[PDB]
Amino acid sequence: SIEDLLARKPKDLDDSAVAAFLKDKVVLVSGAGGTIGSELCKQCIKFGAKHLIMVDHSEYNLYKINDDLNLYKEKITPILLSILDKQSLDEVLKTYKPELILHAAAYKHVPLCEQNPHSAVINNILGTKILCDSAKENKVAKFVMISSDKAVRPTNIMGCTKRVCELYTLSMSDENFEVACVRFGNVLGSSGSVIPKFKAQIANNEPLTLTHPDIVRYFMLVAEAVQLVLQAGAIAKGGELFVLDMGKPVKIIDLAKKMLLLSNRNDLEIKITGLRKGEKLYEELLIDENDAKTQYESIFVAKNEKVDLDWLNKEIENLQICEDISEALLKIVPEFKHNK
Amino acid sequence: SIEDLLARKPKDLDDSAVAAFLKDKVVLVSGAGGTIGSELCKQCIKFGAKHLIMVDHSEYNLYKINDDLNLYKEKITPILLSILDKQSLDEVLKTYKPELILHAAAYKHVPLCEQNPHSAVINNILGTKILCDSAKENKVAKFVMISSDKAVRPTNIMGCTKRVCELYTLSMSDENFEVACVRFGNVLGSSGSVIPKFKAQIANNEPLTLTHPDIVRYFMLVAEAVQLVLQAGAIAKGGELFVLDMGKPVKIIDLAKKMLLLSNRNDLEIKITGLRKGEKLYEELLIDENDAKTQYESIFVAKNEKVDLDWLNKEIENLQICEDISEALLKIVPEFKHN
Ligand SMILES: NC(=O)c1ccc[n+]([C@@H]2O[C@H](COP(=O)([O-])OP(=O)(O)OC[C@H]3O[C@@H](n4cnc5c(N)ncnc54)[C@H](O)[C@@H]3O)[C@@H](O)[C@H]2O)c1
Ligand SMILES: NC(=O)c1ccc[n+]([C@@H]2O[C@H](COP(=O)([O-])OP(=O)(O)OC[C@H]3O[C@@H](n4cnc5c(N)ncnc54)[C@H](O)[C@@H]3O)[C@@H](O)[C@H]2O)c1
Ligand SMILES: O=c1ccn([C@@H]2O[C@H](COP(=O)(O)OP(=O)(O)O)[C@@H](O)[C@H]2O)c(=O)[nH]1
Ligand SMILES: O=c1ccn([C@@H]2O[C@H](COP(=O)(O)OP(=O)(O)O)[C@@H](O)[C@H]2O)c(=O)[nH]1
Ligand code: NA
Ligand code: NA
Ligand code: NA
Ligand code: NA
Repeated sequence: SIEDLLARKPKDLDDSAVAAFLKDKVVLVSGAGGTIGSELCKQCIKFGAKHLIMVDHSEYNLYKINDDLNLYKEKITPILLSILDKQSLDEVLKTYKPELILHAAAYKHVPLCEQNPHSAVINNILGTKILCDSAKENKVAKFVMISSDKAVRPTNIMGCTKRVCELYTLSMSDENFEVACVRFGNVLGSSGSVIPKFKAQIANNEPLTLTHPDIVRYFMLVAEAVQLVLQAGAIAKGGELFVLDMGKPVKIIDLAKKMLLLSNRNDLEIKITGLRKGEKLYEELLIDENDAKTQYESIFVAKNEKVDLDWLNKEIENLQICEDISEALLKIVPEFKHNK
Repeated sequence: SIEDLLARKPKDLDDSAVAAFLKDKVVLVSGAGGTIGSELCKQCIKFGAKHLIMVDHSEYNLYKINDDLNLYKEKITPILLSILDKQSLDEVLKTYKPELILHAAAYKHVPLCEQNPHSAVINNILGTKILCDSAKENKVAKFVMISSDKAVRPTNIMGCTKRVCELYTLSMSDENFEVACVRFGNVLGSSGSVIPKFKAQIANNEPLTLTHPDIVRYFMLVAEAVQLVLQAGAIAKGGELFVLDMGKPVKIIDLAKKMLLLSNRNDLEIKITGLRKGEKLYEELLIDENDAKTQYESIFVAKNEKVDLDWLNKEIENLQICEDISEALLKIVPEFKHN
């Protein structure tokens, strides 16, 4: 399949390192039923977590990961909950006392977030603030947030909200509460992504819709990305912004063309539809030449400075009441260049 | 297919009646990306709505229905929102001024709601209260809520929450704000349901897991149930609790056996796993012999009395903070017999 062809096959996957990090821990995964969250759940079981707390606001998604892990039902707890509900979230943290939170709950679709920028701010920034604050207050030892190459020099509301989340979480890290963020690019076959869209077009004998002939993304298999996230969490001392080596860029036109060749469906045309608001032709390359090496060739540490939380909390209040969210986000993230 | 065999094929589908009800309306669908919500969206387009406002808190589900309807993109607005967010929901209603709300946003899984009863109360009862209140304040003309046979003499948290939602919405109905609730049974192949589960077990060479050899449900195709919901909505004058004729009961063991037969995997076993907390062996038959007929053989009107809204609002405030949710629900719904 094209998945196999575009897998990274990282040479530095380290099962025993992840087992050492997770064995007998109580771990809470937010967004547990999502593409990334579900794989985080599966790997928590694989690598020996004692008790997995699965938090998701989407009932089908929660149902499905809980069903997927039914052989391990005695050590998993499905919590149907939005992380915006601080009071209920606090009760969950007190009840189960997780030692690690893996935070994979967010809205990620660039077009939808352009159309719903207030909801993007509330779900992404306020949700992350509530979950991180509750974690620190309830003495969770370590907190790892999933981030995106879209957070790097963002051109869209979504990516900018994720950058604010990096700033907030990293600024909360201290010697009692270790936070790390891990940035990576596209996961092959993820919810609502290009590969399932192309599959559904080819099945239904429809032309493939390509945004631009030159567009490029970086790709990894979900199991590869998630295990590297966990390796990064395992080595983190707190305050690190990690970045993954995604390998070679893939032109989406070559992706489309290969899917057609593999489906034996060269009868179909590829139609160009146009670059959408907020959308990059080439996402940013994640690893900077001055980033720090780790013991894993696929994982580097990027520079980040803490911001003052009094300032950032005030800006996060402003985001909730302001007339112009794009303008308000630019106050927090000076590198934001909104592609309207 | 198993779906074809169990379809109701109601003889009283009426496309022109639904078109007359929906043509050139601004319609908002809550839960727009869900199994029922998505079909409501599709039918709103089919039957001539001017503008469809799609509200859903699940990004993939919203993404998917918006994509499914991409040929109609100029007439649809995807709103990524929980109906619990009153301030933002009010802004949406004030902006788009829908004349009809079709309310299909809820949590429905009986086991998950037994395990998360506070979330079932908040999402189902408070969400419905927020949406219904906002609708009435923003002069929405008509409000139609999807309900369930699980709401009838409920034995589980989920179904009891739905019954409270009926009582609330129907009690809000008045001369200017017409409410209808429509009860029906299982939709064939809905999200997270038995047919997809059995398909996945067969595909992975696994025994089918059957709750109880005698268990039965009533079934309809989603397009059938939704079109009948819309016919009921069209005829509603306000205050009606409608029920659909689901046809004959289906034993889930027969469903399981037919799926094995249809897949030529009679090699697979059917394992009995047991009745779950809150679960009924036979759901209630929806049509009572004293229900009123309508012009559609498939739609009847059940008796319902309004409750005092001051009392019910107080009870709903308590449900949000109480430790004894099962007991508290029993005070609101005296017919609740929690299994
Ligand atoms: N999919 C990718 O290619 C990719 C790549 C790199 C980074 N990421 C990042 O990973 C994160 C998740 O991506 P995904 O692909 O898993 O998306 P997803 O939508 O499949 O998963 C997110 C999950 O979080 C849940 N959720 C959302 N908001 C919530 C809330 N308030 N409370 C509780 N649960 C909530 C959702 O229901 C869903 O199950 C995003 O921030 C995204 O930018 C994704
Ligand atoms: N067999 C059936 O599926 C069936 C039969 C009869 C009645 N019903 C009733 O119909 C309703 C929906 O069932 P379904 O099968 O479509 O379930 P579903 O989970 O597929 O759809 C519900 C949709 O509502 C959304 N949603 C949930 N809470 C929300 C919130 N607070 N704000 C915004 N969006 C929200 C979800 O994301 C989802 O897309 C439930 O009350 C159910 O009991 C279902
Ligand atoms: O119908 C589509 C959907 C996506 N893409 C492109 O494929 C890549 C991956 O898009 P996806 O939605 O999968 O994720 P994103 O990169 O926005 O997170 C991007 O370059 C898109 O422009 C495309 O050509 N056609
Ligand atoms: O793995 C399963 C799942 C469901 N059921 C039964 O199938 C029927 C339909 O269950 P579903 O989850 O589809 O919907 P529900 O009736 O709970 O809304 C009920 O009698 C369930 O007990 C079953 O026997 N095995
Ligand atoms: Na999966
Ligand atoms: Na469990
Ligand atoms: Na007709
Ligand atoms: Na569908």
